[PDB]
Amino acid sequence: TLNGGITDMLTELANFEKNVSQAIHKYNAYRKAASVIAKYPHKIKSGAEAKKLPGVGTKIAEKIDEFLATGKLRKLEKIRQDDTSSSINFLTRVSGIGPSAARKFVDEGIKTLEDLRKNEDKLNHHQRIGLKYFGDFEKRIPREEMLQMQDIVLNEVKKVDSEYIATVCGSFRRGAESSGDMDVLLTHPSFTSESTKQPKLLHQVVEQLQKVHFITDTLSKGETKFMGVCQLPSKNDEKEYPHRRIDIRLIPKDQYYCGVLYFTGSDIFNKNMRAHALEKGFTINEYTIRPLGVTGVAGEPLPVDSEKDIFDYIQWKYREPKDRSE
DNA sequence: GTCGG
DNA sequence: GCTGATGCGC
DNA sequence: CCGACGGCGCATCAGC
Ligand SMILES: Nc1ccn([C@H]2C[C@H](O)[C@@H](COP(=O)(O)OP(=O)(O)OP(=O)(O)O)O2)c(=O)n1
Ligand SMILES: Nc1ccn([C@H]2C[C@H](O)[C@@H](COP(=O)(O)OP(=O)(O)OP(=O)(O)O)O2)c(=O)n1
Ligand SMILES: [Ca+2]
Ligand SMILES: [Ca+2]
Ligand SMILES: [Cl-]
Ligand SMILES: [Cl-]
Ligand SMILES: [Cl-]
Ligand code: NA
Ligand code: NA
Ligand code: NA
Ligand code: NA
Ligand code: NA
Ligand code: NA
Ligand code: NA
Repeated sequence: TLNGGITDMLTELANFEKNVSQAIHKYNAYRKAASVIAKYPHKIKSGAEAKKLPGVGTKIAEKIDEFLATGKLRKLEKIRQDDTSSSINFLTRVSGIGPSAARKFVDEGIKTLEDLRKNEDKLNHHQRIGLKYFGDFEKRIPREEMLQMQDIVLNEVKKVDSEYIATVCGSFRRGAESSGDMDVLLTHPSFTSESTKQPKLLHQVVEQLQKVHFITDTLSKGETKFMGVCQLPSKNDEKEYPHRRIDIRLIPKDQYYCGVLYFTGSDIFNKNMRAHALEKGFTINEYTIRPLGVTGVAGEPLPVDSEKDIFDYIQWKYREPKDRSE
């Protein structure tokens, strides 16, 4: 891609700051700069040119100049050659191991897949599952399989109650040729912002997907969010499909449009849209868009009956889901 | 790390 | 138990 | 030690 060298560098720095430095705002600064650079329609030829872009400052511009002159960044050379940093960064790739747990593990001499396997008594249930499917969760899901997964999920939900509507969101809804995992937005008319007229609405669906052996493991589960593992059925004599991560989110039916906007992403698109909302005097979450008062306190929810309405409130031109990718 | 009050 | 902070995650 | 930065679900832990 255009400016791929630079956006790769900034992404690597982003991940180091989050995972090793435990500096989430530096992580976000790097992600923002990488994002604005990725959409820039010219080849960047200096740090100064890049510095004109919002989110690129003095330090990123200096790194861009080094990268453009030399094809590398000395800072990143050093990080890659640091065994500890590399191990910490590696461990965070396991589902359930974050920057804090990774550092603790590495501090105790645990720094490889083999070490985790020999020390499973030190891992919680989530981490054990993350470890068990480590290779599988590293793989992406071809759209072809995402379609079969969709077919399975929508068929089973219908069986439970025809009044449920399930919508596959994330990268899939943005039209990606492959996805990292499956995200299902769920609504039912019994659950709205005014009342929860039936109990166990999410549970019912999870239970049915477990009954048909689609959902194979549970990482976390509450009244509105499920996080687990699933697998397509495979044929005789053939290699199994990898196990896949699945997220299911039950959203109030009357807040569908804020919900689907959130769950379609991308993550950086959402943060950027919410940032723009804030400078326009609104706050957006997965439920509502609200105006801000003088105290910074949000007011009552604004009327919404399309994704576009949310864009209209903040004076953004509508972006189709496919144009919300990085 | 960047931006803005 | 609670509230609030922290750590995991979307 | 200029301080915000997007916003929140679920799980766990500290200090009641
Ligand atoms: N920090 C984040 C992470 C995610 N999301 C939202 C937007 C994402 O699109 C959606 C699903 O999250 P995923 O991590 O599954 O991301 P994607 O589906 O976008 O990408 P992938 O193809 O890696 O699954 O949740 C968000 O608002 N903020
Ligand atoms: N854009 C900036 C830059 C710095 N600061 C912070 C950091 C400083 O410690 C503090 C006040 O610093 P000074 O008292 O030095 O500010 P002055 O305006 O007096 O600096 P100068 O003497 O250069 O005019 O404000 C800030 O809020 N916004
Ligand atoms: Ca996804
Ligand atoms: Ca997901
Ligand atoms: Cl930070
Ligand atoms: Cl767990
Ligand atoms: Cl709300
Ligand atoms: Na800039
Ligand atoms: Na992880
Ligand atoms: Na179908
Ligand atoms: Na199996
Ligand atoms: Na409208
Ligand atoms: Na409109
Ligand atoms: Na949190």
